[PDB]
Amino acid sequence: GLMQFTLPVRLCKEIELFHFDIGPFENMWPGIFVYMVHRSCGTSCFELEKLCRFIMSVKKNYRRVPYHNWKHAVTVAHCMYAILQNNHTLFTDLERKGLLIACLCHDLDHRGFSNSYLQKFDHPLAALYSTSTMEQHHFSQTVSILQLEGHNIFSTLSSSEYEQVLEIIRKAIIATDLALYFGNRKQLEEMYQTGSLNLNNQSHRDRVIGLMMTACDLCSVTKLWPVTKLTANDIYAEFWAEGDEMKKLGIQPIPMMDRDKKDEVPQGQLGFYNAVAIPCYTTLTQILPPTEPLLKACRDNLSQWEKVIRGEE
Ligand SMILES: CN1Cc2c([nH]c3c(Cl)ccc(O)c23)C1=O
Ligand SMILES: [Mg+2]
Ligand SMILES: [Zn+2]
Repeated sequence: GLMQFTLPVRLCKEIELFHFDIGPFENMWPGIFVYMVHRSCGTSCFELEKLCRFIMSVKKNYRRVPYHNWKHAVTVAHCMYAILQNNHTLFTDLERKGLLIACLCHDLDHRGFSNSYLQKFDHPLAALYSTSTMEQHHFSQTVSILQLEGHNIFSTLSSSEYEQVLEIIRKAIIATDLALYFGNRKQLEEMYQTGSLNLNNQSHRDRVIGLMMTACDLCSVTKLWPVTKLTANDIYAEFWAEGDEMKKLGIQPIPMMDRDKKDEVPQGQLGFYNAVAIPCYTTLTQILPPTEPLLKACRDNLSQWEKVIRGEE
């Protein structure tokens, strides 16, 4: 009960900032997640024995892929932690519990391939889940791990609170399907602008939590330029592997995914910042003003990609 996780001074201070990098020491990442749960939720939210067993089973079920790996899971959970801490009174006890777990689990058992590649391959998962293919798999994997003996971190919730938190986690993980982000944000934009946005309306909260999930999932674009630039290499390593597998199916990949067309990456990054990232953090900043630093950091990185294109780096 009286056992707190503490971090070294530099981490204890920087972990509170949106642009925190969790570092190259993998063995510190579980401790960083428990620290965030304890400050975001309470030291009582989870039995520490069960939480530690849950974390380590989640870690084991992430693969050794360049980007969609255990470091991504903890990075996305940290961004959610920073949003929740800067918006203290907007979220319920159940939501703070559910969303940190949702972020840690959101890419469980990812193979480094898009929903599109699974469908063109004719992967069994594409027959089981016709849309949000990987995301329905990630939620399925989450439920499987929660049902391992000694892994049910929610066991002390009432029956209805248990059902509520599993439903928060399901919607949160489905929302990480970028195909669903475009319509979700358009609707949030209209609701904000016509002044109909109402956070006591459950359908409205769902939408806002979905946008938070997109914002945390993309948070690699909100780091200091050296982190953003080095993470983009990991992202493109999966894209080019997927491109290679498209060529093996006799399909020319989009140029972004073709490792023979690396010169076109910086222009591809600009489209992504302008079509996805900037609009995502703009709507997020409008709805939750204290998340402005994510939008500012994203604009700074857009400007760094413009310099890469102009040949200034
Ligand atoms: C963090 N992110 C994810 C992502 C980046 N760039 C992308 C492009 Cl060009 C197309 C489709 C994507 O899902 C992405 C990136 O840096
Ligand atoms: Mg995903
Ligand atoms: Zn992700």
